[PDB]
Amino acid sequence: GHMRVCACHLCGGRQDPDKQLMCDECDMAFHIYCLDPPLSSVPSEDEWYCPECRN
Ligand SMILES: [Zn+2]
Ligand SMILES: [Zn+2]
Repeated sequence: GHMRVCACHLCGGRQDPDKQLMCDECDMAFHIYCLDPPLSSVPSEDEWYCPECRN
């Protein structure tokens, strides 16, 4: 298989993969700290929808 780049949609960085969430609709990655407002911790739950897709 191939590796996806998964850069943060907001900042363009790949740092702190442990602090990134992937949107289960649009498949884009986000740092929790790049969201406006930021999420404080990576939720233990494996489902997540970005601000665009949740609405
Ligand atoms: Zn970011
Ligand atoms: Zn999304």
